[PDB]
Amino acid sequence: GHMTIARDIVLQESIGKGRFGEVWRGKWRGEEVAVKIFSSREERSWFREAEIYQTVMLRHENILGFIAADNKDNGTWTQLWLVSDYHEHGSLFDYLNRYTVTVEGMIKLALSTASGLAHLHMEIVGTQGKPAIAHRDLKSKNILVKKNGTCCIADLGLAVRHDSATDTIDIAPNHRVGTKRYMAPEVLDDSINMKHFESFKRADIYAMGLVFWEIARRCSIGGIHEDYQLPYYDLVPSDPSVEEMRKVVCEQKLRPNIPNRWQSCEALRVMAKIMRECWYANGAARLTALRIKKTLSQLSQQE
Ligand SMILES: COc1ccc(-c2c(-c3ccnc(NC(C)=O)c3)[nH]c3cccnc23)cn1
Repeated sequence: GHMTIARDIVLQESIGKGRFGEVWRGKWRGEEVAVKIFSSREERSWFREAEIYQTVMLRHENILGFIAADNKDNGTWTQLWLVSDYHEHGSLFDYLNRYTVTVEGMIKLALSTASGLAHLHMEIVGTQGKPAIAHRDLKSKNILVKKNGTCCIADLGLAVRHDSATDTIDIAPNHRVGTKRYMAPEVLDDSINMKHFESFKRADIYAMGLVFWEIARRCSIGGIHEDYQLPYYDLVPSDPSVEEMRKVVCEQKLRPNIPNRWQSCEALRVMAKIMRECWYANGAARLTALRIKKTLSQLSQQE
């Protein structure tokens, strides 16, 4: 018909892997689409992600464009599919490893990321209402870069949805679910109050600050920039454990280093201030995604 379905999609190239889903580039009626494939035993993970993407009023230019959840029986086994818009640049992690950005480029990446997060976090009240949503796994590998240089947040499988009226979360959340390197202090030491939904929003803010630090490093001014690094590259091993992260972040109370050259540029100074204000140990002290978006909107306007 006219709706995009799995039977009309031909896979072309392996392009990645999530926690469970295997990612492919595919072709649907001439057009490129991204496909995330789960096996029958990973039905809960596939279903949960499909459930979050189908939330009423979720679509936003800074959230990955969802196309469909479908099944495909090849005649031996059934594959569980998630289909989305395809972005040639891939993740913000890949983009930042390949390129440096201008001051304008940096602001576009940070603002679009802050806008997508503010949209997820915001309850939209109305007949076609949207619950507040916390991501729980924000990181540069979970954000995609569009051709126009703006970001879109993806991999919503670990998200939590909140109903403000009855004050309830739609799932019984497990502790320490995301990427250990990006885990907020209160997640690392398990002090997070998981009966308060605002704690999950606050934990996403800390991770966004880490992502902002990744972008800023790549901001080239007069051909001067830092090389690409993951947050805490200088303090923890590759594939760090919760204990290794906890000793640095909670006990030693270290955060990614803010270079001296970031104080020489107004946009870099604004970014450095946002980062520090995302990195307080206590979530209640952190900036909101809405406030960060407002700050970066004024800065993109000022140029
Ligand atoms: C809801 O459906 C989907 C479909 C695909 C992805 C997805 C993509 C993805 C998306 C768009 N474009 C690309 N493009 C290039 C160049 O890789 C890659 N990369 C991933 C890595 C790990 C987990 N999921 C993904 C996420 N959700």
